[PDB]
Amino acid sequence: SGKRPIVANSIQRRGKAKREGGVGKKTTGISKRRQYPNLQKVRVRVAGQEITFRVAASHIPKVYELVERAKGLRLEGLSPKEIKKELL
RNA sequence: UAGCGGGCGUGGAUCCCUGGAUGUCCGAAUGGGGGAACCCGGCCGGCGGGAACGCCGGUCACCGCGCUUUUUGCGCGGGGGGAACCUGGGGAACUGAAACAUCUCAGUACCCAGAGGAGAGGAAAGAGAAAUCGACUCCCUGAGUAGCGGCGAGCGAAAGGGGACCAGCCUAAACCGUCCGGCUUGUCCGGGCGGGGUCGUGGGGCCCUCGGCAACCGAAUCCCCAGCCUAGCCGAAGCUGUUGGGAAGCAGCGCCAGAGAGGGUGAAAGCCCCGUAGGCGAAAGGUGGGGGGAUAGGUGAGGGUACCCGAGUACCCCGUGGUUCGUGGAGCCAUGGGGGAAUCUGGGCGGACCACCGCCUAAGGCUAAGUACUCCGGGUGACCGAUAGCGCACCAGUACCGUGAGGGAAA
RNA sequence: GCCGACCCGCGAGGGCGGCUGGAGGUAAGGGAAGUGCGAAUGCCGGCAUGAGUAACGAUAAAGAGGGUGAGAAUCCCUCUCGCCGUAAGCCCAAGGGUUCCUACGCAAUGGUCGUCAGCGUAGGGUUAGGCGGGACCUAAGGUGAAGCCGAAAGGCGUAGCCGAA
RNA sequence: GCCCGGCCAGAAGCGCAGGGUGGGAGGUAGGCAAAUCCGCCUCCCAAAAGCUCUGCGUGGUGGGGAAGCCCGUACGGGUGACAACCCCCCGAAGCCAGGGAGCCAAGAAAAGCCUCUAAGCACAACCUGCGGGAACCCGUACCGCAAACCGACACAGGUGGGCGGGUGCAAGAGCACUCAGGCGCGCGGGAGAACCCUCGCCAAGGAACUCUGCAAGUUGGCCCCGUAACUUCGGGAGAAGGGGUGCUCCCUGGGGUGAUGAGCUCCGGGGAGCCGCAGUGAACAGGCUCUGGCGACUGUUUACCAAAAACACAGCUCUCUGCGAACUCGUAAGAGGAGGUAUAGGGAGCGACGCUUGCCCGGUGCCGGAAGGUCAAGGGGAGGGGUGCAAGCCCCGAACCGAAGCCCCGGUGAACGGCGGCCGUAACUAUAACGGUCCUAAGGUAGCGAAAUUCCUUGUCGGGUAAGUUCCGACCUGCACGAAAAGCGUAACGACCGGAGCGCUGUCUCGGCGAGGGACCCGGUGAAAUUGAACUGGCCGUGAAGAUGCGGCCUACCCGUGGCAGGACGAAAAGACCCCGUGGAGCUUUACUGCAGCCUGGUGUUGGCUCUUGGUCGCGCCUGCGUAGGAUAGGUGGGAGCCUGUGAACCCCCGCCUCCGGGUGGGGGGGAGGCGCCGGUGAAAUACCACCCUGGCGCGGCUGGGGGCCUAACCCUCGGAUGGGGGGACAGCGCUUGGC
RNA sequence: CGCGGGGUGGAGCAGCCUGGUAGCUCGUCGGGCUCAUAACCCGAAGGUCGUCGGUUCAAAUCCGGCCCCCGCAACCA
Ligand SMILES: [Mg+2]
Ligand SMILES: [Mg+2]
Ligand SMILES: [Mg+2]
Ligand SMILES: [Mg+2]
Ligand SMILES: [Mg+2]
Ligand SMILES: [Mg+2]
Ligand SMILES: [Mg+2]
Ligand SMILES: [Mg+2]
Ligand SMILES: [Mg+2]
Ligand SMILES: [Mg+2]
Ligand SMILES: [Mg+2]
Ligand SMILES: [Mg+2]
Ligand SMILES: [Mg+2]
Ligand SMILES: [Mg+2]
Ligand SMILES: [Mg+2]
Ligand SMILES: [Mg+2]
Ligand SMILES: [Mg+2]
Ligand SMILES: [Mg+2]
Ligand SMILES: [Mg+2]
Ligand SMILES: [Mg+2]
Ligand SMILES: [Mg+2]
Ligand SMILES: [Mg+2]
Ligand SMILES: [Mg+2]
Ligand SMILES: [Mg+2]
Ligand SMILES: [Mg+2]
Ligand SMILES: [Mg+2]
Ligand SMILES: [Mg+2]
Ligand SMILES: [Mg+2]
Ligand SMILES: [Mg+2]
Ligand SMILES: [Mg+2]
Ligand SMILES: [Mg+2]
Ligand SMILES: [Mg+2]
Ligand SMILES: [Mg+2]
Ligand SMILES: [Mg+2]
Ligand SMILES: [Mg+2]
Ligand SMILES: [Mg+2]
Ligand SMILES: [Mg+2]
Ligand SMILES: [Mg+2]
Ligand SMILES: [Mg+2]
Ligand SMILES: [Mg+2]
Ligand SMILES: [Mg+2]
Ligand SMILES: [Mg+2]
Ligand SMILES: [Mg+2]
Ligand SMILES: [Mg+2]
Ligand SMILES: [Mg+2]
Ligand SMILES: [Mg+2]
Ligand SMILES: [Mg+2]
Ligand SMILES: [Mg+2]
Ligand SMILES: [Mg+2]
Ligand SMILES: [Mg+2]
Ligand SMILES: [Mg+2]
Ligand SMILES: [Mg+2]
Ligand SMILES: [Mg+2]
Ligand SMILES: [Mg+2]
Ligand SMILES: [Mg+2]
Ligand SMILES: [Mg+2]
Ligand SMILES: [Mg+2]
Ligand SMILES: [Mg+2]
Ligand SMILES: [Mg+2]
Ligand SMILES: [Mg+2]
Ligand SMILES: [Mg+2]
Ligand SMILES: [Mg+2]
Ligand SMILES: [Mg+2]
Ligand SMILES: [Mg+2]
Ligand SMILES: [Mg+2]
Ligand SMILES: [Mg+2]
Ligand SMILES: [Mg+2]
Ligand SMILES: [Mg+2]
Ligand SMILES: [Mg+2]
Ligand SMILES: [Mg+2]
Ligand SMILES: [Mg+2]
Ligand SMILES: [Mg+2]
Ligand SMILES: [Mg+2]
Ligand SMILES: [Mg+2]
Ligand SMILES: [Mg+2]
Ligand SMILES: [Mg+2]
Ligand SMILES: [Mg+2]
Ligand SMILES: [Mg+2]
Ligand SMILES: [Mg+2]
Ligand SMILES: [Mg+2]
Ligand SMILES: [Mg+2]
Ligand SMILES: [Mg+2]
Ligand SMILES: [Mg+2]
Ligand SMILES: [Mg+2]
Ligand SMILES: [Mg+2]
Ligand SMILES: [Mg+2]
Ligand SMILES: [Mg+2]
Ligand SMILES: [Mg+2]
Ligand SMILES: [Mg+2]
Ligand SMILES: [Mg+2]
Ligand SMILES: [Mg+2]
Ligand SMILES: [Mg+2]
Ligand SMILES: [Mg+2]
Ligand SMILES: [Mg+2]
Ligand SMILES: [Mg+2]
Ligand SMILES: [Mg+2]
Ligand SMILES: [Mg+2]
Ligand SMILES: [Mg+2]
Ligand SMILES: [Mg+2]
Ligand SMILES: [Mg+2]
Ligand SMILES: [Mg+2]
Ligand SMILES: [Mg+2]
Ligand SMILES: [Mg+2]
Ligand SMILES: [Mg+2]
Ligand SMILES: [Mg+2]
Ligand SMILES: [Mg+2]
Ligand SMILES: [Mg+2]
Ligand SMILES: [Mg+2]
Ligand SMILES: [Mg+2]
Ligand SMILES: [Mg+2]
Ligand SMILES: [Mg+2]
Ligand SMILES: [Mg+2]
Ligand SMILES: [Mg+2]
Ligand SMILES: [Mg+2]
Ligand SMILES: [Mg+2]
Ligand SMILES: [Mg+2]
Ligand SMILES: [Mg+2]
Ligand SMILES: [Mg+2]
Ligand SMILES: [Mg+2]
Ligand SMILES: [Mg+2]
Ligand SMILES: [Mg+2]
Ligand SMILES: [Mg+2]
Ligand SMILES: [Mg+2]
Ligand SMILES: [Mg+2]
Ligand SMILES: [Mg+2]
Ligand SMILES: [Mg+2]
Ligand SMILES: [Mg+2]
Ligand SMILES: [Mg+2]
Ligand SMILES: [Mg+2]
Ligand SMILES: [Mg+2]
Ligand SMILES: [Mg+2]
Ligand SMILES: [Mg+2]
Ligand SMILES: [Mg+2]
Ligand SMILES: [Mg+2]
Ligand SMILES: [Mg+2]
Ligand SMILES: [Mg+2]
Ligand SMILES: [Mg+2]
Ligand SMILES: [Mg+2]
Ligand SMILES: [Mg+2]
Ligand SMILES: [Mg+2]
Ligand SMILES: [Mg+2]
Ligand SMILES: [Mg+2]
Ligand SMILES: [Mg+2]
Ligand SMILES: [Mg+2]
Ligand SMILES: [Mg+2]
Ligand SMILES: [Mg+2]
Ligand SMILES: [Mg+2]
Ligand SMILES: [Mg+2]
Ligand SMILES: [Mg+2]
Ligand SMILES: [Mg+2]
Ligand SMILES: [Mg+2]
Ligand SMILES: [Mg+2]
Ligand SMILES: [Mg+2]
Ligand SMILES: [Mg+2]
Ligand SMILES: [Mg+2]
Ligand SMILES: [Mg+2]
Ligand SMILES: [Mg+2]
Ligand SMILES: [Mg+2]
Ligand SMILES: [Mg+2]
Ligand SMILES: [Mg+2]
Ligand SMILES: [Mg+2]
Ligand SMILES: [Mg+2]
Ligand SMILES: [Mg+2]
Ligand SMILES: [Mg+2]
Ligand SMILES: [Mg+2]
Ligand SMILES: [Mg+2]
Ligand SMILES: [Mg+2]
Ligand SMILES: [Mg+2]
Ligand SMILES: [Mg+2]
Ligand SMILES: [Mg+2]
Ligand SMILES: [Mg+2]
Ligand SMILES: [Mg+2]
Ligand SMILES: [Mg+2]
Ligand SMILES: [Mg+2]
Ligand SMILES: [Mg+2]
Ligand SMILES: [Mg+2]
Ligand SMILES: [Mg+2]
Ligand SMILES: [Mg+2]
Ligand SMILES: [Mg+2]
Ligand SMILES: [Mg+2]
Ligand SMILES: [Mg+2]
Ligand SMILES: [Mg+2]
Ligand SMILES: [Mg+2]
Ligand SMILES: [Mg+2]
Ligand SMILES: [Mg+2]
Ligand SMILES: [Mg+2]
Ligand SMILES: [Mg+2]
Ligand SMILES: [Mg+2]
Ligand SMILES: [Mg+2]
Ligand SMILES: [Mg+2]
Ligand SMILES: [Mg+2]
Ligand SMILES: [Mg+2]
Ligand SMILES: [Mg+2]
Ligand SMILES: [Mg+2]
Ligand SMILES: [Mg+2]
Ligand SMILES: [Mg+2]
Ligand SMILES: [Mg+2]
Ligand SMILES: [Mg+2]
Ligand SMILES: [Mg+2]
Ligand SMILES: [Mg+2]
Ligand SMILES: [Mg+2]
Ligand SMILES: [Mg+2]
Ligand SMILES: [Mg+2]
Ligand SMILES: [Mg+2]
Ligand SMILES: [Mg+2]
Ligand SMILES: [Mg+2]
Ligand SMILES: [Mg+2]
Ligand SMILES: [Mg+2]
Ligand SMILES: [Mg+2]
Ligand SMILES: [Mg+2]
Ligand SMILES: [Mg+2]
Ligand SMILES: [Mg+2]
Ligand SMILES: [Mg+2]
Ligand SMILES: [Mg+2]
Ligand SMILES: [Mg+2]
Ligand SMILES: [Mg+2]
Ligand SMILES: [Mg+2]
Ligand SMILES: [Mg+2]
Ligand SMILES: [Mg+2]
Ligand SMILES: [Mg+2]
Ligand SMILES: [Mg+2]
Ligand SMILES: [Mg+2]
Ligand SMILES: [Mg+2]
Ligand SMILES: [Mg+2]
Ligand SMILES: [Mg+2]
Ligand SMILES: [Mg+2]
Ligand SMILES: [Mg+2]
Ligand SMILES: [Mg+2]
Ligand SMILES: [Mg+2]
Ligand SMILES: [Mg+2]
Ligand SMILES: [Mg+2]
Ligand SMILES: [Mg+2]
Ligand SMILES: [Mg+2]
Ligand SMILES: [Mg+2]
Ligand SMILES: [Mg+2]
Ligand SMILES: [Mg+2]
Ligand SMILES: [Mg+2]
Ligand SMILES: [Mg+2]
Ligand SMILES: [Mg+2]
Ligand SMILES: [Mg+2]
Ligand SMILES: [Mg+2]
Ligand SMILES: [Mg+2]
Ligand SMILES: [Mg+2]
Ligand SMILES: [Mg+2]
Ligand SMILES: [Mg+2]
Ligand SMILES: [Mg+2]
Ligand SMILES: [Mg+2]
Ligand SMILES: [Mg+2]
Ligand SMILES: [Mg+2]
Ligand SMILES: [Mg+2]
Ligand SMILES: [Mg+2]
Ligand SMILES: [Mg+2]
Ligand SMILES: [Mg+2]
Ligand SMILES: [Mg+2]
Ligand SMILES: [Mg+2]
Ligand SMILES: [Mg+2]
Ligand SMILES: [Mg+2]
Ligand SMILES: [Mg+2]
Ligand SMILES: [Mg+2]
Ligand SMILES: [Mg+2]
Ligand SMILES: [Mg+2]
Ligand SMILES: [Mg+2]
Ligand SMILES: [Mg+2]
Ligand SMILES: [Mg+2]
Ligand SMILES: [Mg+2]
Ligand SMILES: [Mg+2]
Ligand SMILES: [Mg+2]
Ligand SMILES: [Mg+2]
Ligand SMILES: [Mg+2]
Ligand SMILES: [Mg+2]
Ligand SMILES: [Mg+2]
Ligand SMILES: [Mg+2]
Ligand SMILES: [Mg+2]
Ligand SMILES: [Mg+2]
Ligand SMILES: [Mg+2]
Ligand SMILES: [Mg+2]
Ligand SMILES: [Mg+2]
Ligand SMILES: [Mg+2]
Ligand SMILES: [Mg+2]
Ligand SMILES: [Mg+2]
Ligand SMILES: [Mg+2]
Ligand SMILES: [Mg+2]
Ligand SMILES: [Mg+2]
């Protein structure tokens, strides 16, 4: 999948194989395929309870930056789901 | 739709239009189950002697959002369908290349998600050579041009010009006030609300000097009206003879015409009937900027300081998509992976790259009109006339065939 | 539309006359096309040939009297004969869906006939606290809060729920 | 005497027959303890009854109740009884039912039910009994082995469970006949031709038939006698070959029920007779033997032409896999493997069992190999280029460092596979144990052999027959056997294929007669493929080369009915063969190109500590052994003097390198020199100093490799975890690089 | 096409490093020992160390061009 602040989905874009020179010519052989986002689990505490974020490495910090603003946010009550949701 | 058998209507029925009422059961189907149209319940209330049974009324699915002191709840919303049109996510092959693999068919068929009477796009980090144009969309042209291409098959733009339409806006950030939480009291750390602000003649913030504004703009938001729509109404002018089963034909004389469209009437009718020309009409519902009113908004000039101007973004590299561009000298737009800034002496672009000269302000969002379609209503055809025309003129998506998806007549 | 021995044209056709038909037709001159059929094992429909031919669906088998009736080898009744009898009898389940019973009826259906029928028309008929099933239980399996996964559609799946010969 | 019938249900109670069950006391650390229940430990008692549950019988009482006759469409109503309603016997696979024994392949769940306690409650609630009351929804016709369901149809097909009587036969659900009940299959009537179907019989012969004894026939059940090779000792065996079987009377043995018996009933043994052609008098009802091949065997298969020698099989070997297993499906989550753990699981081959399974590792595969060679991105950056006045920006790019793979070095055959050619020789002839030579990775071993393999071929010899392209036995010039695509054998088994013999036969010589169902005639109903049109003959020619249709000649009144099948190049299917098309599809591989998959370097996720080592830049300090000349002078240059005060020529102890001669640098000290000399002289020359090369060491910056430790990401796991344990910066996953 | 390292006696090869060494092995000849044959031992003949130029006192050794061979990688309208 892709979920989280990352935004990033999984783009399907083809890889095309070539034999050649480039300074004599260059020919081909092509087909479809998909690239994935570097998703990664990210644990973090925030208030009570743990909480996790299947997110790309490219936005891992954004999570900790996101927890920073959460501390200043008056929040509580058992709700791991609602935590994450309220965490924007 | 006649028959048996009974009724109603000028105290104005049937009928037409508008609004309301009732609407078993299934179906997004929503109390639960389920082999759709069936079965079984919780809670509150009612009925039957009514505890046991049964019926009746109300209520109870799930998800999102905002509250709610949390709990339990309350409120707003969603769900499914739609002929084609629209956007997006995925996305073939036959075929063409007279084989075939790049390429083609094609981002087509189709699958999926979503939107609406439209959808999309849209206020330049644009175009590209004029120191020029000034959102977007659609038509003509430019143009089969530029160019792409096993430079094969074949594909194929844009600027500009002629037209349709015409509209422009809101934010984020600095900065000020407030509330809540935090510490190590600071124009402080975070969060919510309001004020402030919104741009390329670069703008804004904060300071100093002048109106300390009446004014002038003004809606895409409201409200009133015209108008139109969903029933209707008025509407000119001909008689005699004659043949005929039947006059509208034939013969004589006559009239109307803003009406001599058409249909019907036993045959061929301007004047027989319904109409036609031209006029009139709504208690009720829908529509309504075309006109009018109102509000929401919105606006000046210098000087100073260097506070702010959208980040894993720009930018570079790797792998790709889009474009006329098939790796090509390959920019530009987009982005899966890696490295990774600055805030206007800042950044992007004008086809590698560098200098010069110019253009434009990315990383937030909204916007009517011109455009597409035809389930539905009307009008018209050098359109068919029952083997035609929709598959169906008719009791047809039926009969019948198939486990099913599905096929599908005749009349 | 049917007919002609007639007229005109080289011909494709045109015209005339007679009969049928019963409500439309469209000169000269021009315009536009779904415009001419004998063959496509063409398409649809009708009708022929084979032909009064093959066949009438198990070689378990018939006969007679009486009755009904427009009509009887075929319907009813009686007697005689034959056939099945781990069935060719009897009772459940599934599937079928009024074929059940009563009366009336023979156009069609019945491979002949038909007065008969599983056929036509009308009327009636299916009664449960104890049978079966549900207001009980679970199986495979299905579904599926929670959870996990997937471009979308969706896949996996705990509790629960559904599911019986 | 014949014929008809001589029962059904039933609460309590009673009785017969079974099912289930230990009782009491104490202790308790388990049943995610809450328990007085369960479990576990201990003691005592009876060890059986008691208790509980079911079946069967009985049981107040209720129900039913035949033949025959009269009336009768149907259908029953009476008669018809006041009906009788009892005894014995056989006896289930069903009941008592969770009965019993043995066996291995080890045989659902949940609720009801009972018990225990929690919350809670105890004015409740729960249990037993009694009274009064309450008890909804759906199905319910009819068909249902078939005319009502599935097959387009009143279709000779298909469709799961139960009852399914009597008699006879070894027994039975078999076969024959028959109850109850049901039916005579929805066209008939005649005829008694050919021909076809189904059936019976046949003189003499008896496989001569034929590809083949195809088919048919022979035999059949039960009892007794009797029975070979071979064998894995189970078999072969129903071997083979024979005898008996009916009825009658007499004598007689055993079991069951009852009572030890009468009767009933089951199983027999002995003797004497009787009749027929024939006694399991009809119907179920093996013909037999020898000998090869193949496959061990039961089993499986091409629904609709193949049932086999094919598949499978128990078993043998190879190989993968240490568990989050390998492998399989899935994009993933996951699932299978397996709730299994190397005596397990996956893949492959061979295919009971017996005796065996030889040589070749050169190529191919797979396995091992810290060297080396080649190699991608990436690192590096000598050097080069574009542009600008410039600081810069941009680009190209060598050396060197980079993984799998490939090369290379080995191993490996129950891994793919392979397992020779020529010439000569033994006082007959023939042959060749022996030899020569060429090539190979190695040259086919055992055993088998004109074979399910043998082309020549009907090889040759023997056997069998009168006669044998087949069959068996044997030779071996094996076109073209051969050892787990196993080799050679093997008892038993086979709707397997080959050869023979006995018995018996219409297979035949060789046909005949008879029966029924059709064909034929009459009445009723009434198709089909096919069809250019037809007024459709023979011969000999002719013609696209095979004429009813052309020519010549011959022949032939018109129309049919039953038959035959030579022609109409008959009907059917736009040839399945062949070719063609720059057709199609399935399959193969060291065809091409790709994709999945897997391997792999870099990098993100990715962190802490420490040791070691390399590249490179910089700074410091060092090593450098040819003449003469005075040196045994790393390269070069200035340079007369100058340097030793940053204190001279120069004396003892330590570190390091080594060409063993010495260089050089650390701890205390001496005292003013060192070298130079055009002389001398070498390519160029000696003070000191400076830069520089060859390699080394120390310090620092950028940067790469390797080892160990750690934990906190990440993965696994643990009766909740904010956590403990395990792995661990690996793995997994994103992007990218090469390879298979 | 670029990159990498080779040529030395009759044959194979060290020495190249970093300058003062041409060696080894078999082969050929003589001799020693021997049934024979090798083994062993002694001695010996034989190389501008590819070519032409270059630095050097002195190289095959360091340098430049080139001849030829071997190998590496790439391309092939
Ligand atoms: Mg993903
Ligand atoms: Mg991203
Ligand atoms: Mg994309
Ligand atoms: Mg690629
Ligand atoms: Mg290619
Ligand atoms: Mg993490
Ligand atoms: Mg964690
Ligand atoms: Mg990061
Ligand atoms: Mg990053
Ligand atoms: Mg970030
Ligand atoms: Mg809470
Ligand atoms: Mg909330
Ligand atoms: Mg009416
Ligand atoms: Mg009145
Ligand atoms: Mg009225
Ligand atoms: Mg109502
Ligand atoms: Mg609701
Ligand atoms: Mg239902
Ligand atoms: Mg009452
Ligand atoms: Mg009540
Ligand atoms: Mg109700
Ligand atoms: Mg949701
Ligand atoms: Mg609010
Ligand atoms: Mg609350
Ligand atoms: Mg709370
Ligand atoms: Mg609402
Ligand atoms: Mg519609
Ligand atoms: Mg084309
Ligand atoms: Mg073509
Ligand atoms: Mg082709
Ligand atoms: Mg395209
Ligand atoms: Mg598109
Ligand atoms: Mg959606
Ligand atoms: Mg919508
Ligand atoms: Mg709208
Ligand atoms: Mg658009
Ligand atoms: Mg210019
Ligand atoms: Mg312009
Ligand atoms: Mg502008
Ligand atoms: Mg546009
Ligand atoms: Mg348009
Ligand atoms: Mg236009
Ligand atoms: Mg060209
Ligand atoms: Mg071409
Ligand atoms: Mg327009
Ligand atoms: Mg217009
Ligand atoms: Mg607080
Ligand atoms: Mg803050
Ligand atoms: Mg406006
Ligand atoms: Mg109206
Ligand atoms: Mg008027
Ligand atoms: Mg008058
Ligand atoms: Mg008139
Ligand atoms: Mg007239
Ligand atoms: Mg007229
Ligand atoms: Mg007219
Ligand atoms: Mg008219
Ligand atoms: Mg008007
Ligand atoms: Mg009106
Ligand atoms: Mg009103
Ligand atoms: Mg309306
Ligand atoms: Mg309207
Ligand atoms: Mg107005
Ligand atoms: Mg105002
Ligand atoms: Mg930032
Ligand atoms: Mg920022
Ligand atoms: Mg971003
Ligand atoms: Mg790359
Ligand atoms: Mg190209
Ligand atoms: Mg392209
Ligand atoms: Mg090009
Ligand atoms: Mg550029
Ligand atoms: Mg990116
Ligand atoms: Mg900057
Ligand atoms: Mg850009
Ligand atoms: Mg530009
Ligand atoms: Mg470039
Ligand atoms: Mg621009
Ligand atoms: Mg933003
Ligand atoms: Mg019609
Ligand atoms: Mg239609
Ligand atoms: Mg049609
Ligand atoms: Mg219609
Ligand atoms: Mg209807
Ligand atoms: Mg209709
Ligand atoms: Mg049709
Ligand atoms: Mg005439
Ligand atoms: Mg005439
Ligand atoms: Mg003419
Ligand atoms: Mg006309
Ligand atoms: Mg014309
Ligand atoms: Mg046409
Ligand atoms: Mg034709
Ligand atoms: Mg028709
Ligand atoms: Mg018709
Ligand atoms: Mg006809
Ligand atoms: Mg006929
Ligand atoms: Mg006849
Ligand atoms: Mg018939
Ligand atoms: Mg028939
Ligand atoms: Mg009579
Ligand atoms: Mg009559
Ligand atoms: Mg009959
Ligand atoms: Mg049976
Ligand atoms: Mg039925
Ligand atoms: Mg039915
Ligand atoms: Mg009839
Ligand atoms: Mg009839
Ligand atoms: Mg009929
Ligand atoms: Mg029939
Ligand atoms: Mg009759
Ligand atoms: Mg009658
Ligand atoms: Mg009735
Ligand atoms: Mg049942
Ligand atoms: Mg109830
Ligand atoms: Mg996608
Ligand atoms: Mg799961
Ligand atoms: Mg799960
Ligand atoms: Mg009797
Ligand atoms: Mg214990
Ligand atoms: Mg417990
Ligand atoms: Mg305890
Ligand atoms: Mg107790
Ligand atoms: Mg005791
Ligand atoms: Mg007792
Ligand atoms: Mg007792
Ligand atoms: Mg009981
Ligand atoms: Mg009786
Ligand atoms: Mg009587
Ligand atoms: Mg009578
Ligand atoms: Mg009676
Ligand atoms: Mg009596
Ligand atoms: Mg007695
Ligand atoms: Mg038994
Ligand atoms: Mg039992
Ligand atoms: Mg038991
Ligand atoms: Mg068990
Ligand atoms: Mg108990
Ligand atoms: Mg209490
Ligand atoms: Mg009841
Ligand atoms: Mg109920
Ligand atoms: Mg129901
Ligand atoms: Mg019933
Ligand atoms: Mg049957
Ligand atoms: Mg059957
Ligand atoms: Mg039936
Ligand atoms: Mg039926
Ligand atoms: Mg029948
Ligand atoms: Mg059949
Ligand atoms: Mg069936
Ligand atoms: Mg069944
Ligand atoms: Mg009986
Ligand atoms: Mg028997
Ligand atoms: Mg028997
Ligand atoms: Mg017996
Ligand atoms: Mg018997
Ligand atoms: Mg039968
Ligand atoms: Mg007759
Ligand atoms: Mg006869
Ligand atoms: Mg006869
Ligand atoms: Mg027979
Ligand atoms: Mg006989
Ligand atoms: Mg004989
Ligand atoms: Mg023969
Ligand atoms: Mg045969
Ligand atoms: Mg034969
Ligand atoms: Mg025989
Ligand atoms: Mg014997
Ligand atoms: Mg013997
Ligand atoms: Mg034994
Ligand atoms: Mg035997
Ligand atoms: Mg004997
Ligand atoms: Mg007898
Ligand atoms: Mg005895
Ligand atoms: Mg017997
Ligand atoms: Mg017999
Ligand atoms: Mg037998
Ligand atoms: Mg037999
Ligand atoms: Mg015999
Ligand atoms: Mg014998
Ligand atoms: Mg054989
Ligand atoms: Mg065997
Ligand atoms: Mg076997
Ligand atoms: Mg067996
Ligand atoms: Mg068997
Ligand atoms: Mg088949
Ligand atoms: Mg056959
Ligand atoms: Mg068989
Ligand atoms: Mg076989
Ligand atoms: Mg098979
Ligand atoms: Mg074995
Ligand atoms: Mg393996
Ligand atoms: Mg593991
Ligand atoms: Mg584990
Ligand atoms: Mg398991
Ligand atoms: Mg196992
Ligand atoms: Mg051997
Ligand atoms: Mg050997
Ligand atoms: Mg090998
Ligand atoms: Mg080897
Ligand atoms: Mg292999
Ligand atoms: Mg190496
Ligand atoms: Mg350089
Ligand atoms: Mg240069
Ligand atoms: Mg730059
Ligand atoms: Mg590496
Ligand atoms: Mg190689
Ligand atoms: Mg093997
Ligand atoms: Mg080989
Ligand atoms: Mg053999
Ligand atoms: Mg032989
Ligand atoms: Mg032979
Ligand atoms: Mg064989
Ligand atoms: Mg054979
Ligand atoms: Mg052979
Ligand atoms: Mg030959
Ligand atoms: Mg041959
Ligand atoms: Mg032969
Ligand atoms: Mg032969
Ligand atoms: Mg012979
Ligand atoms: Mg002989
Ligand atoms: Mg031999
Ligand atoms: Mg020979
Ligand atoms: Mg052979
Ligand atoms: Mg052999
Ligand atoms: Mg045996
Ligand atoms: Mg067999
Ligand atoms: Mg004999
Ligand atoms: Mg004869
Ligand atoms: Mg006979
Ligand atoms: Mg006859
Ligand atoms: Mg002749
Ligand atoms: Mg001719
Ligand atoms: Mg001929
Ligand atoms: Mg002629
Ligand atoms: Mg003739
Ligand atoms: Mg005749
Ligand atoms: Mg013939
Ligand atoms: Mg052939
Ligand atoms: Mg052809
Ligand atoms: Mg052709
Ligand atoms: Mg070709
Ligand atoms: Mg061609
Ligand atoms: Mg083709
Ligand atoms: Mg290959
Ligand atoms: Mg290969
Ligand atoms: Mg592919
Ligand atoms: Mg180092
Ligand atoms: Mg010298
Ligand atoms: Mg010297
Ligand atoms: Mg000298
Ligand atoms: Mg010396
Ligand atoms: Mg020295
Ligand atoms: Mg020196
Ligand atoms: Mg001294
Ligand atoms: Mg010391
Ligand atoms: Mg010394
Ligand atoms: Mg010293
Ligand atoms: Mg000292
Ligand atoms: Mg002293
Ligand atoms: Mg001293
Ligand atoms: Mg000199
Ligand atoms: Mg000096
Ligand atoms: Mg100096
Ligand atoms: Mg130098
Ligand atoms: Mg350092
Ligand atoms: Mg655990
Ligand atoms: Mg925590
Ligand atoms: Mg992951
Ligand atoms: Mg391989
Ligand atoms: Mg390989
Ligand atoms: Mg090149
Ligand atoms: Mg070249
Ligand atoms: Mg070259
Ligand atoms: Mg190299
Ligand atoms: Mg020599
Ligand atoms: Mg020798
Ligand atoms: Mg020389
Ligand atoms: Mg020399
Ligand atoms: Mg020379
Ligand atoms: Mg190389
Ligand atoms: Mg090249
Ligand atoms: Mg080449």
